[PDB]
Amino acid sequence: VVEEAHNVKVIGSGEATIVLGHGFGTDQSVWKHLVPHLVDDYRVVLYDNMGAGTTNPDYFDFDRYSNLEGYSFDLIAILEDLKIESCIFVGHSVSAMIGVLASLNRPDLFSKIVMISASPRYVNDVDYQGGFEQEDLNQLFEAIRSNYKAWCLGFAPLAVGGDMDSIAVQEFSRTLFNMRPDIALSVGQTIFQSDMRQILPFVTVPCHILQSVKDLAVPVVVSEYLHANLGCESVVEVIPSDGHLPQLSSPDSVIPVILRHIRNDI
Repeated sequence: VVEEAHNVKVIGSGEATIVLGHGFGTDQSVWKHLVPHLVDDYRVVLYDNMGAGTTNPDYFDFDRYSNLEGYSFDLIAILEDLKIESCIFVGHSVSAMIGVLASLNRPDLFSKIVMISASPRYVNDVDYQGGFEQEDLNQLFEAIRSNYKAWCLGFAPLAVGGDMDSIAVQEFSRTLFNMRPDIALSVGQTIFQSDMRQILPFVTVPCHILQSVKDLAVPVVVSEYLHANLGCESVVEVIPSDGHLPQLSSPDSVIPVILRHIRNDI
């Protein structure tokens, strides 16, 4: 039931397990360039977030997913269903915070978290640069509500970065448009208005903080904030790449960095 609902894939065998969680607007396909490099050394677990366009909209519980905790409960549920005692969790964008939240409730289930395009807060305040002013998010939400198709086409090149006519830009606008308009809007508001800064000192699981040097949703200062405030042992690596989904758009420069962080401990 959980396997089906979240399009769970298990590739490989053995104790050494790796779980990949995707960000907003995409699905497990964001991991296509990474997965080939993991299958020989790990049992690889892929799953889709409830609300992804690949999931049944009838299962999207608005109250359950009003806080990022709903997604954390789902992750723990997938780990328990698969009888996973321990894993390396790689979290892209929102999944990095979902992984961190899951590690608070279940530190036993994670030996390390590798974050990609992570942020605990997108909204700026006079002493915190998250990358977005509330007035701009208000305009972003109204554009999602006004015409979802036109928003997807406009937003995908900006979020992916690089050339506007690339395969990755085309892939992302398709996965964004796969979302049901009302779920996409509700999830967008939930993530963009989230605040995970207060939970950072309480993390015990080692964190590897990776991001593109140019990321529409993640200023470089966010990786330093996470590194300074996470209570766990952490390491930062700012990649010379452009884009929020760099594992998909710039694999040649991003995949080697991710592998180093998965393969080597702090």
